[PDB]
Amino acid sequence: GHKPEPTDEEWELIKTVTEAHVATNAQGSHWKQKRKFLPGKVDLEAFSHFTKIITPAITRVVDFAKKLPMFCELPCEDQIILLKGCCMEIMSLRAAVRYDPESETLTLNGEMAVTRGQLKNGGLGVVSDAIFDLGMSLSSFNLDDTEVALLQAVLLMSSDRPGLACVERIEKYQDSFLLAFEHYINYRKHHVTHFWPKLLMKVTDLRMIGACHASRFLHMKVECPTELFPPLFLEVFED
Ligand SMILES: Cc1cc(OCC(=O)O)cc(C)c1Cc1ccc(O)c(Cc2ccccc2)c1
Ligand SMILES: Cc1cc(OCC(=O)O)cc(C)c1Cc1ccc(O)c(Cc2ccccc2)c1
Repeated sequence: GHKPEPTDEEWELIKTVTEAHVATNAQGSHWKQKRKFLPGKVDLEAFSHFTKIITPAITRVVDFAKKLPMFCELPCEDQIILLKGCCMEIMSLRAAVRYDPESETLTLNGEMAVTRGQLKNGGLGVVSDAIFDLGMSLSSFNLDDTEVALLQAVLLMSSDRPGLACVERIEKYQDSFLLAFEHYINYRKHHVTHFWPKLLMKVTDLRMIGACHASRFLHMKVECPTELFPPLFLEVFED
Protein backbone atom coordinates (compact mmCIF):
# COMPACT_ATOMS: atom_id res chain seq x y z
CA GLY A 1 0.00 0.00 0.00
CA HIS A 2 1.02 3.64 -0.55
CA LYS A 3 0.62 4.00 3.22
CA PRO A 4 -2.53 6.16 3.58
CA GLU A 5 -2.60 9.31 5.65
CA PRO A 6 -5.38 10.62 7.92
CA THR A 7 -8.92 10.75 6.63
CA ASP A 8 -11.14 13.77 7.17
CA GLU A 9 -12.66 12.18 10.25
CA GLU A 10 -9.33 10.93 11.54
CA TRP A 11 -7.77 14.36 11.24
CA GLU A 12 -10.67 15.61 13.35
CA LEU A 13 -9.98 12.90 15.95
CA ILE A 14 -6.25 13.68 15.90
CA LYS A 15 -6.97 17.38 16.59
CA THR A 16 -9.21 16.40 19.43
CA VAL A 17 -6.64 14.11 21.06
CA THR A 18 -3.73 16.45 20.61
CA GLU A 19 -5.67 19.27 22.28
CA ALA A 20 -6.60 17.00 25.21
CA HIS A 21 -2.91 16.20 25.54
CA VAL A 22 -1.42 19.65 25.09
CA ALA A 23 -3.93 21.19 27.51
CA THR A 24 -3.17 18.66 30.22
CA ASN A 25 0.53 18.57 29.77
CA ALA A 26 2.18 19.91 32.90
CA GLN A 27 3.76 22.87 31.22
CA GLY A 28 4.09 21.45 27.81
CA SER A 29 7.45 21.36 26.59
CA HIS A 30 9.56 24.10 28.00
CA TRP A 31 11.36 22.43 30.86
CA LYS A 32 13.94 25.08 30.18
CA GLN A 33 12.41 28.00 32.09
CA LYS A 34 11.00 25.64 34.74
CA ARG A 35 12.82 22.46 35.80
CA LYS A 36 15.56 22.27 38.46
CA PHE A 37 17.52 19.31 39.94
CA LEU A 38 17.90 17.77 43.43
CA PRO A 39 21.24 18.12 45.35
CA GLY A 40 20.73 7.95 50.62
CA LYS A 41 19.71 4.34 49.97
CA VAL A 42 16.35 5.67 50.79
CA ASP A 43 15.53 9.15 49.53
CA LEU A 44 13.19 10.88 51.97
CA GLU A 45 14.28 13.92 50.00
CA ALA A 46 13.38 12.71 46.53
CA PHE A 47 10.36 10.91 47.98
CA SER A 48 9.07 13.90 49.89
CA HIS A 49 9.26 15.94 46.70
CA PHE A 50 7.48 13.22 44.74
CA THR A 51 4.58 13.14 47.18
CA LYS A 52 4.22 16.82 46.37
CA ILE A 53 3.84 16.54 42.60
CA ILE A 54 2.38 13.04 42.28
CA THR A 55 -1.08 14.51 42.82
CA PRO A 56 -1.26 17.21 40.14
CA ALA A 57 0.50 14.62 37.94
CA ILE A 58 -2.29 12.06 38.38
CA THR A 59 -4.80 14.87 38.09
CA ARG A 60 -3.68 15.77 34.62
CA VAL A 61 -4.06 12.11 33.28
CA VAL A 62 -7.68 12.24 34.56
CA ASP A 63 -8.12 15.67 32.88
CA PHE A 64 -6.75 14.24 29.59
CA ALA A 65 -9.46 11.56 29.68
CA LYS A 66 -12.16 14.02 30.65
CA LYS A 67 -11.18 15.79 27.40
CA LEU A 68 -11.83 12.88 25.06
CA PRO A 69 -15.46 12.80 23.88
CA MET A 70 -15.40 9.01 23.45
CA PHE A 71 -14.21 8.63 27.03
CA CYS A 72 -16.81 10.95 28.50
CA GLU A 73 -19.34 8.95 26.67
CA LEU A 74 -18.49 5.96 28.86
CA PRO A 75 -20.25 4.97 32.09
CA CYS A 76 -18.41 6.49 35.01
CA GLU A 77 -17.92 2.98 36.39
CA ASP A 78 -15.71 1.88 33.48
CA GLN A 79 -14.19 5.45 33.36
CA ILE A 80 -12.78 4.80 36.87
CA ILE A 81 -11.37 1.25 36.17
CA LEU A 82 -9.98 2.65 32.87
CA LEU A 83 -8.17 5.50 34.48
CA LYS A 84 -6.65 3.33 37.22
CA GLY A 85 -5.21 0.93 34.68
CA CYS A 86 -3.50 3.39 32.41
CA CYS A 87 -2.63 6.03 34.96
CA MET A 88 0.94 4.94 35.56
CA GLU A 89 1.42 4.04 31.88
CA ILE A 90 0.55 7.57 30.85
CA MET A 91 2.55 9.26 33.58
CA SER A 92 5.62 7.22 32.69
CA LEU A 93 5.20 7.95 29.02
CA ARG A 94 4.96 11.68 29.80
CA ALA A 95 8.15 11.43 31.87
CA ALA A 96 10.04 9.23 29.39
CA VAL A 97 9.66 11.78 26.61
CA ARG A 98 11.36 14.33 28.81
CA TYR A 99 14.66 12.49 29.13
CA ASP A 100 17.59 14.86 28.63
CA PRO A 101 20.66 12.88 27.58
CA GLU A 102 22.88 15.83 28.55
CA SER A 103 21.68 15.96 32.17
CA GLU A 104 20.66 12.27 32.00
CA THR A 105 17.45 13.20 33.74
CA LEU A 106 13.70 12.88 33.28
CA THR A 107 11.36 15.67 34.22
CA LEU A 108 8.33 14.97 36.38
CA ASN A 109 5.19 17.16 36.37
CA GLY A 110 7.29 19.24 33.97
CA GLU A 111 9.09 20.82 36.97
CA MET A 112 11.41 18.37 38.75
CA ALA A 113 14.27 16.86 36.80
CA VAL A 114 15.58 13.67 38.42
CA THR A 115 18.37 11.20 37.87
CA ARG A 116 17.99 7.43 37.64
CA GLY A 117 19.16 6.89 41.20
CA GLN A 118 17.14 9.73 42.65
CA LEU A 119 14.00 8.16 41.18
CA LYS A 120 15.13 4.64 42.02
CA ASN A 121 15.59 5.36 45.71
CA GLY A 122 12.90 8.02 45.92
CA GLY A 123 10.24 5.32 45.78
CA LEU A 124 10.05 3.61 42.36
CA GLY A 125 12.85 1.09 42.53
CA VAL A 126 13.64 -0.85 39.37
CA VAL A 127 10.77 0.93 37.60
CA SER A 128 13.11 3.93 37.43
CA ASP A 129 15.44 1.78 35.32
CA ALA A 130 12.48 0.84 33.09
CA ILE A 131 11.26 4.37 32.56
CA PHE A 132 14.78 5.63 32.09
CA ASP A 133 15.50 2.90 29.56
CA LEU A 134 12.28 3.78 27.75
CA GLY A 135 13.22 7.44 27.82
CA MET A 136 16.61 7.00 26.23
CA SER A 137 14.99 4.51 23.87
CA LEU A 138 12.54 7.18 22.69
CA SER A 139 15.00 9.91 21.75
CA SER A 140 15.62 8.03 18.54
CA PHE A 141 11.84 7.96 17.86
CA ASN A 142 11.36 11.73 17.83
CA LEU A 143 7.67 11.88 18.77
CA ASP A 144 5.53 15.02 18.53
CA ASP A 145 2.52 16.02 20.66
CA THR A 146 0.06 14.10 18.52
CA GLU A 147 1.98 10.85 18.60
CA VAL A 148 2.39 10.96 22.39
CA ALA A 149 -1.29 11.98 22.68
CA LEU A 150 -2.43 9.16 20.45
CA LEU A 151 -0.26 6.86 22.50
CA GLN A 152 -1.95 7.98 25.69
CA ALA A 153 -5.30 7.48 23.98
CA VAL A 154 -4.44 3.95 23.01
CA LEU A 155 -3.25 3.15 26.49
CA LEU A 156 -6.43 4.65 27.97
CA MET A 157 -8.76 2.68 25.71
CA SER A 158 -7.57 -0.78 26.86
CA SER A 159 -10.50 -3.27 27.01
CA ASP A 160 -8.58 -5.85 29.00
CA ARG A 161 -8.86 -4.06 32.38
CA PRO A 162 -10.98 -6.29 34.63
CA GLY A 163 -14.43 -5.03 35.50
CA LEU A 164 -15.23 -3.16 32.29
CA ALA A 165 -18.76 -3.52 30.97
CA CYS A 166 -18.60 -1.64 27.66
CA VAL A 167 -15.73 -3.73 26.38
CA GLU A 168 -16.76 -3.79 22.72
CA ARG A 169 -17.24 -0.01 22.58
CA ILE A 170 -13.89 0.58 24.29
CA GLU A 171 -12.31 -1.68 21.67
CA LYS A 172 -14.10 0.27 18.93
CA TYR A 173 -12.70 3.62 20.18
CA GLN A 174 -9.26 2.14 20.56
CA ASP A 175 -9.07 0.63 17.07
CA SER A 176 -10.29 4.03 15.95
CA PHE A 177 -7.34 5.78 17.61
CA LEU A 178 -4.91 3.13 16.44
CA LEU A 179 -5.89 3.62 12.85
CA ALA A 180 -5.73 7.41 12.99
CA PHE A 181 -2.34 6.94 14.68
CA GLU A 182 -1.10 4.56 12.04
CA HIS A 183 -2.10 7.00 9.33
CA TYR A 184 -0.67 9.99 11.14
CA ILE A 185 2.58 8.03 11.26
CA ASN A 186 2.28 7.45 7.50
CA TYR A 187 2.17 11.18 7.05
CA ARG A 188 5.12 11.88 9.39
CA LYS A 189 7.57 9.56 7.68
CA HIS A 190 10.11 8.93 10.40
CA HIS A 191 13.56 7.88 9.26
CA VAL A 192 13.45 4.68 11.30
CA THR A 193 13.00 1.30 9.66
CA HIS A 194 9.87 -0.52 10.83
CA PHE A 195 8.91 2.50 12.86
CA TRP A 196 5.30 1.48 13.48
CA PRO A 197 6.13 -2.01 14.89
CA LYS A 198 8.97 -0.60 16.97
CA LEU A 199 6.58 1.93 18.50
CA LEU A 200 3.75 -0.43 19.44
CA MET A 201 6.40 -2.43 21.35
CA LYS A 202 6.97 0.60 23.54
CA VAL A 203 3.34 0.34 24.50
CA THR A 204 3.97 -3.20 25.71
CA ASP A 205 6.79 -1.72 27.77
CA LEU A 206 4.56 0.97 29.26
CA ARG A 207 2.12 -1.83 30.08
CA MET A 208 4.85 -3.88 31.76
CA ILE A 209 5.83 -0.83 33.81
CA GLY A 210 2.20 -0.43 34.77
CA ALA A 211 2.08 -4.01 36.04
CA CYS A 212 5.41 -3.86 37.81
CA HIS A 213 4.45 -0.64 39.54
CA ALA A 214 1.17 -2.25 40.60
CA SER A 215 2.96 -5.28 42.00
CA ARG A 216 5.46 -2.96 43.61
CA PHE A 217 2.95 -0.74 45.39
CA LEU A 218 0.98 -3.72 46.73
CA HIS A 219 4.07 -5.41 48.23
CA MET A 220 4.60 -2.26 50.27
CA LYS A 221 0.91 -1.32 50.11
CA VAL A 222 0.80 -2.57 53.69
CA GLU A 223 4.38 -2.63 54.94
CA CYS A 224 3.96 1.13 55.06
CA PRO A 225 1.09 3.25 56.32
CA THR A 226 -1.03 5.76 54.34
CA GLU A 227 0.10 8.77 56.35
CA LEU A 228 2.89 8.92 53.70
CA PHE A 229 1.06 8.75 50.40
CA PRO A 230 -1.17 11.47 48.95
CA PRO A 231 -4.88 10.47 49.13
CA LEU A 232 -5.26 10.61 45.33
CA PHE A 233 -2.32 8.31 44.85
CA LEU A 234 -4.08 5.80 47.10
CA GLU A 235 -7.50 6.09 45.42
CA VAL A 236 -5.81 5.13 42.21
CA PHE A 237 -3.06 2.56 42.81
CA GLU A 238 -4.66 0.29 45.43
CA ASP A 239 -7.17 -2.44 44.61
C1 LIG B 1 7.23 8.80 36.71
C2 LIG B 1 6.57 10.00 37.40
C3 LIG B 1 5.89 10.93 36.60
C4 LIG B 1 5.28 12.06 37.18
O1 LIG B 1 4.59 12.98 36.42
C5 LIG B 1 5.16 13.12 35.09
C6 LIG B 1 4.28 14.03 34.24
O2 LIG B 1 3.12 13.64 33.96
O3 LIG B 1 4.77 15.12 33.87
C7 LIG B 1 5.36 12.25 38.56
C8 LIG B 1 6.04 11.32 39.37
C9 LIG B 1 6.10 11.57 40.89
C10 LIG B 1 6.67 10.17 38.81
C11 LIG B 1 7.45 9.16 39.69
C12 LIG B 1 6.56 8.16 40.47
C13 LIG B 1 5.42 7.55 39.91
C14 LIG B 1 4.69 6.60 40.68
C15 LIG B 1 5.10 6.28 41.99
O4 LIG B 1 4.43 5.36 42.74
C16 LIG B 1 6.22 6.88 42.55
C17 LIG B 1 6.68 6.61 43.98
C18 LIG B 1 5.91 7.57 44.91
C19 LIG B 1 4.63 7.22 45.39
C20 LIG B 1 3.93 8.12 46.23
C21 LIG B 1 4.51 9.36 46.58
C22 LIG B 1 5.79 9.69 46.10
C23 LIG B 1 6.49 8.80 45.26
C24 LIG B 1 6.95 7.82 41.79
C1 LIG C 1 11.20 22.80 20.74
C2 LIG C 1 9.95 21.94 20.72
C3 LIG C 1 10.07 20.63 21.16
C4 LIG C 1 8.97 19.79 21.17
O1 LIG C 1 9.15 18.50 21.59
C5 LIG C 1 8.42 17.54 20.79
C6 LIG C 1 9.09 17.36 19.41
O2 LIG C 1 9.97 18.18 19.07
O3 LIG C 1 8.72 16.39 18.71
C7 LIG C 1 7.73 20.27 20.74
C8 LIG C 1 7.57 21.58 20.28
C9 LIG C 1 6.18 21.98 19.83
C10 LIG C 1 8.71 22.49 20.26
C11 LIG C 1 8.77 23.99 19.77
C12 LIG C 1 7.51 24.83 19.49
C13 LIG C 1 7.74 26.05 18.83
C14 LIG C 1 6.69 26.90 18.50
C15 LIG C 1 5.38 26.55 18.82
O4 LIG C 1 4.35 27.38 18.48
C16 LIG C 1 5.10 25.33 19.48
C17 LIG C 1 3.67 24.92 19.88
C18 LIG C 1 3.23 25.77 21.08
C19 LIG C 1 3.09 27.17 20.96
C20 LIG C 1 2.70 27.94 22.08
C21 LIG C 1 2.45 27.31 23.31
C22 LIG C 1 2.60 25.92 23.43
C23 LIG C 1 2.98 25.15 22.31
C24 LIG C 1 6.19 24.47 19.81
